[PDB]
Amino acid sequence: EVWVVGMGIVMSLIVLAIVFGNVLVITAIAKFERLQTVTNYFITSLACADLVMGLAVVPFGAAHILTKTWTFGNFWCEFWTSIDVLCVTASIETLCVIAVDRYFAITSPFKYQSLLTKNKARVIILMVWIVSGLTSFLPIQMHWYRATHQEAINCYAEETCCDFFTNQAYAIASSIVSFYVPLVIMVFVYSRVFQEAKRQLQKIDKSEHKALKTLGIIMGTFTLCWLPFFIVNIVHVIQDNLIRKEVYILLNWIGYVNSGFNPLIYCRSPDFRIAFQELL
Ligand SMILES: CN[C@@H]1CCc2c(ccc(O)c2O)[C@H]1O
Repeated sequence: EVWVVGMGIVMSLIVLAIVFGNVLVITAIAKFERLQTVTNYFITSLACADLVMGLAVVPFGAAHILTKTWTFGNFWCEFWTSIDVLCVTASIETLCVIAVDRYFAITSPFKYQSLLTKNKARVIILMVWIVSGLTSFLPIQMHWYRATHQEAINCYAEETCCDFFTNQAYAIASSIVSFYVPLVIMVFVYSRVFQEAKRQLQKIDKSEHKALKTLGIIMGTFTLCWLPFFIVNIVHVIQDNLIRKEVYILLNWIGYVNSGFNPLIYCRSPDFRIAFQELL
C-alpha cells in the first residue's frame, strides 16, 4: 500500500487546482473590459506569481520527494531554489501592497484618486518584483547563502542530491525581508480599517459582526499558512538539533497550498462571478 501511488494523487490534485484557478482568474481579467481596474492589477500580479509557483517549483519538488533522488544537475537545483524563493516573496509582498491600497482607499477618500493612478501602479509592481528578484536570484547564484559544516560541503559536491542548507545571516535577513515586515504593515492597516468600520456602524446606529468574518478570512489564512514555517526557519539555524528535516519539509509544503486559496479570497465579487459564468 505504498505512498508513491497514494501521495502522488494528492500532489497531482494540488497542482491541477493551483494551475486551474489562477489561469481562470487571469483569463477572466484579460478577456472582459468591465473588470480592468487599478485595484485589479495587483490581483493580476499575485495571480501570475501563483501561476509560476504552481507550474515550476511544485512538480519538481514532488518528483524529488517521490523518486527520493535528484536526477538533474546542480545547476537546475540552484535554478529551482532561486525560483522558489522569488515566487514566495513576490506573492507575500503583493499581499501587503493590496492591503495598503485598501487602507488608502478607506481612510482618505477625497484624495484616493490622486494618490493611485495607472502610472504609479505599474512602477509599484515593477519595484516589488525587482526587490523580490534582488534577494532571491543574486545571493543564491553568487554562492553567498552556503554553510560551513561538513554535511553541507558533502551535499554540495555530489551532483545527485539537492538539499537546502543555508547560512545564519542569509536565513535571518531573508525571513525579515520576506515575512515579518509585511505582516506588521498588514496588521496595522487592518486594525485601522476595522476601527473606521466600527465608527461608521456606530454613526448609522445613532442616526436611524459582518466585518470580523471578512477580516478573519483575509488575515487568519495568511497567518496560519505562513507563520509556522518562518519560525522554524529562524530556529533551525540557531539550534543544530532542535528541528528535524521532515518537519521542515512538511511545514514548507503547507505554505505552498496558500497559492490555491487566493482566488477564493480575493476574487469572489459579483462582477467576477458574472465573468466566470460567461466564460464557462
Ligand atoms: C527550499 N524552500 C525555501 C527555503 C528558504 C526560504 C523559502 C522562502 C522564503 C525565504 O525567504 C526563504 O529563505 C523556502 O521556500
